[PDB]
Amino acid sequence: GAMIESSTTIQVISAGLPRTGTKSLKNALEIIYHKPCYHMFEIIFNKQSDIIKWQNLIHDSHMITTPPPLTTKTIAIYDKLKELLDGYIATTDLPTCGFYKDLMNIYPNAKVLLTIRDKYDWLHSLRKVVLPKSNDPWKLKIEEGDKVLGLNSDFYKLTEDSLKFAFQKDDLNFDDDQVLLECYDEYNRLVQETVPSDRLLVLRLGDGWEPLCKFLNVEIPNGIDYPCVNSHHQMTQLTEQLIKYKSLDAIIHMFPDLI
Ligand SMILES: Nc1ncnc2c1ncn2[C@@H]1O[C@H](COP(=O)(O)O)[C@@H](OP(=O)(O)O)[C@H]1O
Ligand SMILES: O=[N+]([O-])c1cc(N[C@@H]2CCN(Cc3c[nH]c4ccccc34)C2)ccc1CO
Repeated sequence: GAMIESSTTIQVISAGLPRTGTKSLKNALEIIYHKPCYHMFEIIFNKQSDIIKWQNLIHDSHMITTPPPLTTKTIAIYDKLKELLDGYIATTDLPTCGFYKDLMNIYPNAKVLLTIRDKYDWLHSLRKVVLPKSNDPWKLKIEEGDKVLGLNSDFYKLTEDSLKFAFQKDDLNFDDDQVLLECYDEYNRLVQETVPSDRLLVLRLGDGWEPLCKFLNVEIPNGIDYPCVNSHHQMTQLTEQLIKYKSLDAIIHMFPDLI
């Protein structure tokens, strides 16, 4: 196809939860659009200064009134969210995914994605990487690797609070598998009931380029396979190598495309 000059604004809002292929999707959107896509890894590796900004936004989010019409308080919150996303062409992952409805209002010309997978595979992946049970010995290893990356209690608070915001819960028993599974199913159901279907594409892991590129009116990138990164096995290796070498820069060359 012809090359056209794309606007550097949010063009794709992905509502999928962590551990549903968000990093591969992030990489895929950056291959298509040649501009950055938001993701929790953007915060971890490029923009830890954003942690407090996302925390402030979640803290004030209860004041949003779903538009239309637009209230004064909502505009103030939307302005901060637009500021956080300046320079990006898409959003994925926590902490953005719980804001998908508000992002749809801020960027009316953006298309919406929902990545989904088997709920038990999701939970298993979540427990290995993002939300290990309190008494899981592996939690201590993740925390040791987190410290190497400069991630402290404020990051943990953002993870918890942005998950609670996505699930619309005032509090959450993070150690209760049944609660998480029910929140997952309810979240994915609500996305599909909220987003007009002409504006939504549901992607399952393994769908690859074709449905995505058709939805976005772009050509399939020539000779580039659809990304497959961020398996829990690979994250486990990253945690162990962070613990072994005690720096990211000692090992980053060992983790292409993930970092
Ligand atoms: N192209 C692809 N095909 C199949 N699974 C994929 C994939 N890209 C990512 N995944 C899976 O999506 C999960 C990562 O999602 P996220 O990037 O949102 O954290 C991992 O699951 P597992 O941990 O079960 O391996 C990863 O293996
Ligand atoms: O938030 N996400 O969705 C998320 C978190 C992380 N990385 C972090 C690794 C360490 N954190 C796990 C953890 C260890 N102790 C805790 C105590 C309380 C709460 C959590 C923890 C999460 C990586 C990716 C993602 C999405 O891409």
